Amino acid sequence: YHLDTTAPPPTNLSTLPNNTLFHLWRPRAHILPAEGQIGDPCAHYTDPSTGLFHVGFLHDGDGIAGATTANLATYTDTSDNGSFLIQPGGKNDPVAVFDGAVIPVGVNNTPTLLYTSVSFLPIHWSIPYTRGSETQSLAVARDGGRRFDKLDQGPVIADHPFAVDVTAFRDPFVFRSARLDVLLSLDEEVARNETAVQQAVDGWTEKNAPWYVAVSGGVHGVGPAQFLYRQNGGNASEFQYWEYLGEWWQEATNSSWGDEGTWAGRWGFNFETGNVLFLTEEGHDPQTGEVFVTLGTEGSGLPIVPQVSSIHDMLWAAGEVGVGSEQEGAKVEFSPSMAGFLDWGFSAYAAAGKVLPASSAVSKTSGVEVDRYVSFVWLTGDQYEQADGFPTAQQGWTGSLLLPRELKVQTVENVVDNELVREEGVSWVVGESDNQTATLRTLGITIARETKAALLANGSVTAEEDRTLQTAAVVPFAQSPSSKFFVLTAQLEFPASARSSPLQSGFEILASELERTAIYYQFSNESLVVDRSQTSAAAPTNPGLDSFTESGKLRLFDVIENGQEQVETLDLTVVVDNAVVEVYANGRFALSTWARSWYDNSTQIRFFHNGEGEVQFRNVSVSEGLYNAWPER
Repeated sequence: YHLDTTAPPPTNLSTLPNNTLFHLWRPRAHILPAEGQIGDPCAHYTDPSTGLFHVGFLHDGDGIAGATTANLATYTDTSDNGSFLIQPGGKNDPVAVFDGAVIPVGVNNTPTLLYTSVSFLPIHWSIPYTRGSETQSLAVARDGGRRFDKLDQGPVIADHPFAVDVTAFRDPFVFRSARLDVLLSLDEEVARNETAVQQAVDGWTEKNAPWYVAVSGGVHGVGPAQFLYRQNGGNASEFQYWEYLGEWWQEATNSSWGDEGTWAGRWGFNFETGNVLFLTEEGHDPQTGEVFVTLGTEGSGLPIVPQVSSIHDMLWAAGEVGVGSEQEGAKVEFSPSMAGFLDWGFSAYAAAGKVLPASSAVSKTSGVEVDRYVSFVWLTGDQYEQADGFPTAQQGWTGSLLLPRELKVQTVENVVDNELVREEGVSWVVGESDNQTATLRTLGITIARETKAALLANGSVTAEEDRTLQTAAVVPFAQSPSSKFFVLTAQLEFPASARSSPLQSGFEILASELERTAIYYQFSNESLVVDRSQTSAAAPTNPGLDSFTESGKLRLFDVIENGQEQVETLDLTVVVDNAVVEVYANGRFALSTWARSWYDNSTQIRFFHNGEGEVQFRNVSVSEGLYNAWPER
């Protein structure tokens, strides 16, 4: 048998020769290794010397591999044979190398990696923690960052907090903060009043501020948490000793944001890959930005099945930092005011981002004058290794990162101040209001501009005529793409009467007679849904190809656009990069998943409406082709 994707798939894909399915579902514009599997992205940094942006990710469970870009569009591997930067087998990491982050100017004034060095396995929140399993070690970049050499000494943080029964102690993330420096330098009482505090913040200078470190995990019998450290005594030149500032953020076991965990999953049993951001309405600022945190939480249904995390939520939260309460606890504490999802995809997790300086070679070329925060989300290829026999040897690779995303403070103006806005435990805060119309503030999520530009650069453009649907129907576009590489954009406008309706409106993509993937909005539970029940003709006999429904919550607010009140427009941008499908909505929503369609002919796109209520499609268009993200492979 020789692969022919115009003919029915074999009953069992797992019987095919290795690498047979290599190109079938592989993306062309996404970050992934030349072959093999990719894990958590990590260790990103803008090299001060060259201005180039370095990207990192775990690879084949045998270390951290890397790549570089000068425009945040195309990438180049640091080296061949896996492009590894650092691998296990040292004295601090005899068993494995986990996530880490980089300080651009560290030891010997060069990029310094602070990563989790592993000495014992297994490690899981649902079983006893082996003392010394995870420590934080140092490594220094060499040969242009094409390699990270471990410093010849033991870990700089050789143990978890004293006598604390941690569930996990890994994934160090480094950052600077004016608010934290101020809170820790001022008296405990002068740091009580925000007035005095804000004054010191104004004169704060980053150039010589100390580095903070957030380590993720939890505490057995108590709950997930983030452990905060900082260069000892706040000395920017101290890289050896890191004073522990306490559990700056913790939540009770498996508790969740809001009374019914509706908008931000659950805090779960353990916190992973914590990122600390300082956002503004334009980008990233450690002096004036609001505190935002992205993280993955590990969850489980009851009863618990030891060593299995059934749920992997990719969350985000915003809030404020204050000096600790009257206790012998953390010196500073993070208090969430709102929380949500960075990506609602089941397989989306372990986001690892970094500040991308306006001084970066990337930003100078594109002309960006402000500092940005770019986040890279992981899309596990095999349901976190819980897949029911996915044909891995046949594919020859596993997983991918999602498109680079710019994170900032997004505002939604002219929102009618009603129940929809006032709900408790939500993903937004009321910026201002007169009880009639308010401005909302939330986490903004968009494809990094350079990447979005590159995606449409040389693509053929085919627009569709505005259309309205009232009766149930599936209407094929006038001209569908003939490949599985395209960007679909569209705006859906709904009448107020649709909120209380069983309405479902959207599109069907990657479709033919034997396959289809449905993407639609639903008011019943205010969610964007990706129905993959009919996505792959090969899925029925290969359970390895997950087909369950994916979905995310997205509320469309009542707003005033032209003196008239209308239900907010649903602005979609679906990027299909072969099987990798990313659904973006209103600059504040993202849902990614795998759509492993089989036939070459399944490229049809159709308008979809279930006859419940009515929808108005406008500015619908398709850009086909995308682009090659790895020109030199």
